[PDB]
Amino acid sequence: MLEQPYLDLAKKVLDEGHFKPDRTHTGTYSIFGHQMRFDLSKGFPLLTTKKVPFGLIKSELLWFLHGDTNIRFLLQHRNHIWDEWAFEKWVKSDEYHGPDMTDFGHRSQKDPEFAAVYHEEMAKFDDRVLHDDAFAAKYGDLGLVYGSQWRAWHTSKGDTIDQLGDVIEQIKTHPYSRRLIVSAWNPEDVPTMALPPCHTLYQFYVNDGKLSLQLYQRSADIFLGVPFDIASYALLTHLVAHECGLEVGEFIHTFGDAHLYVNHLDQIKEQLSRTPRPAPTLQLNPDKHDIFDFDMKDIKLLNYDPYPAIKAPVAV
Amino acid sequence: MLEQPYLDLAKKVLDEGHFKPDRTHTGTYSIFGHQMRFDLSKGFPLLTTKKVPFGLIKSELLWFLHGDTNIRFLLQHRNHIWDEWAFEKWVKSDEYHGPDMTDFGHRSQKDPEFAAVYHEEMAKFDDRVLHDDAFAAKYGDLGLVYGSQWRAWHTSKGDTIDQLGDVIEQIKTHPYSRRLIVSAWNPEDVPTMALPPCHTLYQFYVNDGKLSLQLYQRSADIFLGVPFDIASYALLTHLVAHECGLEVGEFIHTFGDAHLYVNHLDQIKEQLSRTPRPAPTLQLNPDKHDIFDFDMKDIKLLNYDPYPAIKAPVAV
Ligand SMILES: O=c1ccn([C@H]2C[C@H](O)[C@@H](COP(=O)(O)O)O2)c(=O)[nH]1
Ligand SMILES: O=c1ccn([C@H]2C[C@H](O)[C@@H](COP(=O)(O)O)O2)c(=O)[nH]1
Repeated sequence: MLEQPYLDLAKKVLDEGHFKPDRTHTGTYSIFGHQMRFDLSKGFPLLTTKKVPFGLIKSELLWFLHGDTNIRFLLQHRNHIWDEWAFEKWVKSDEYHGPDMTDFGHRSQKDPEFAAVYHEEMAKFDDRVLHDDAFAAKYGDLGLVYGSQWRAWHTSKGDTIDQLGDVIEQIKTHPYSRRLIVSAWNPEDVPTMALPPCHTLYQFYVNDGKLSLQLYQRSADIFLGVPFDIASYALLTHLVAHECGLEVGEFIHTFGDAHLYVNHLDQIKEQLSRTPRPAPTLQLNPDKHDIFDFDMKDIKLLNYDPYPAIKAPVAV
Repeated sequence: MLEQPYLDLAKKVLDEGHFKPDRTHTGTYSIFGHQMRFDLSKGFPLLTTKKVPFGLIKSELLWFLHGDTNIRFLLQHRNHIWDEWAFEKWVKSDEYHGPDMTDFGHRSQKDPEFAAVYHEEMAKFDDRVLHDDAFAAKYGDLGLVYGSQWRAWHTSKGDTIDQLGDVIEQIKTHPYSRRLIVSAWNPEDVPTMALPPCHTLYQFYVNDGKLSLQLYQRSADIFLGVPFDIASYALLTHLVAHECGLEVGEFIHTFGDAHLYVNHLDQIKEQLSRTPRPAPTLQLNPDKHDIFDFDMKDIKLLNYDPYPAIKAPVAV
């Protein structure tokens, strides 16, 4: 089966994994150095062993492709993946006036009444970013995030570099280039950053008219993280191939610190008892070819018949 | 055996490898995405199936560790690995007055008389960089190279960042940091560069008091390149572990475009018929602990009993 590598990864972590502590107060079972690949011509690696919201994936990837760093776009598609980070900026602001939302997330798990308070404060925030253009510009903009790293890498002289843009051009004019890399990691920012890029770097490769892509991920959450991560990138491989008029090859996922939080042991175990099902299929608008102008209506996922979803507490 | 992974890599390329063209006018047999690891507590992965000059490795690594970008240091240790690049700058200069050294290297293979001329011009260059301080400062300095990337990453405001320096500090104060990355890849330079870093990025990891390191290499020459590359990094893992007072773990080598030039087929084949021998051992000066101040006399390689060397034409 196509998703077998993921399940393989999960079991391995359950065996060779060593308990290692981390910043998120929850014990983890980690592994350093792991590589798995997916032949994209066999199917789209969206997990069938647990329902994975392709919608959130599609819209978040498009957010990146546009070079957008503002949460507003995400919110208008019912994608709250990036809310937490923008909300922090808001609550730590002097312009903020409301209940002490300190250590929230951690504080939510341990305080049901506070949680409803917190969730209400958030509801306000999302609303204002969606309506108050100044507020959005002032608190909805993440600034340093994948879109600005991928497409607006600030040069040491005011300029901005569109990494992805040039790479895609290099792929057309020089398919056999061993230098087709896009990096999300910038040393100057890394220390002054809330969350340095989990998706550190990726490389495209062309051979026999098929386009492959490899991703180096310094840190990964086996349960909650990896399923979305495999999706975002197997899709990006398709997207770039679609533009460049190339066939799709393999998606190679290389890990640094692959880890399973101890509070997801039962869940990952249950998912493991499930038998995968045939992989879904991707369908990209044949007319439209410039991926930067794509929209939700352009990417179709046929035949995705997943198993039921699995609820697991996020670690924080 | 410890070097088995290398030989495994070689065979695989000879089988699953697909002919792919490249910039260096010689056909190659490539593979995209490959990972191999070496348990350093079993031995130092210096190839025993062919004599590999550990001297060149040791001195080049120290060059990096010092944050030195000038060829002069290398030349005073009989290390000419980096001559070619500095020589180019010289011959393309207006201050240069001598025979047209265009397309040399390629031109050398095809022109014996010219080769002796070229080799003589070089002899002059090396001599002057070693003696003429102004000339060294003007033509011996590579500028953008591993030492300046590792330790003098220029910030977008005049400053300079000592990546390695901080990481090593982070390893001591936060061993379990999943963010222990040093990147050699800078988007602003990459287009304006003679040779964008082959050794793109690396990550340290700490668990059970053992220090492991993973390297992402976008491009690799299986025959001539990989043996030195495994050495430089397995050593660096030792060096950083020595400083941080940690045990040594594994060295994980992840490849992007692993390739074997078609003119090394016979040689790699011959090397393959050889049986590996017990791995050598590293010995680092127990007193001296700050690796940045290390010198040749500090790193000892015990019991290295290699097979004879293998001559193979460099591809260019
Ligand atoms: O899609 C994603 C986003 C984040 N992470 C994870 C990795 C870690 O679980 C946590 C980051 O920890 P640090 O390495 O930055 O400390 O977020 C993923 O695996 N997948
Ligand atoms: O120690 C080294 C130095 C360089 N390279 C190689 C990789 C390619 O053979 C060539 C660079 O080709 P490009 O990818 O930059 O085009 O140099 C190595 O493998 N090992």
